[PDB]
Amino acid sequence: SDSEVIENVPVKVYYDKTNLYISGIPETVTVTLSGPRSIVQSAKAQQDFTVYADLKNASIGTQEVKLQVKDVSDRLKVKVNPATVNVNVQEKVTKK
Ligand SMILES: [Cl-]
Repeated sequence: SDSEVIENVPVKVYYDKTNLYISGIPETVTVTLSGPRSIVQSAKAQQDFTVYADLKNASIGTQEVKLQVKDVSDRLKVKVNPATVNVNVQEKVTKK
């Protein structure tokens, strides 16, 4: 078993980009990977996993969101720091 702490991993953010703009998510996070050596090392070398905040079902306003990981081997244990973040989901247009 092997383990790597990877710094400065980008966070993708998914949402209705047509109507909304979302501020507050960090641009990067720290990801910890553990599992079989070959798989941990390939993930570190290629960094082909994806950390994301999915705000597709969010309503306008302030909230919190847990960060997810995809495109990652099923043989790895993964955690993200910070695990959850504050977000501000704003409408691109103003009604005031
Ligand atoms: Cl904000």
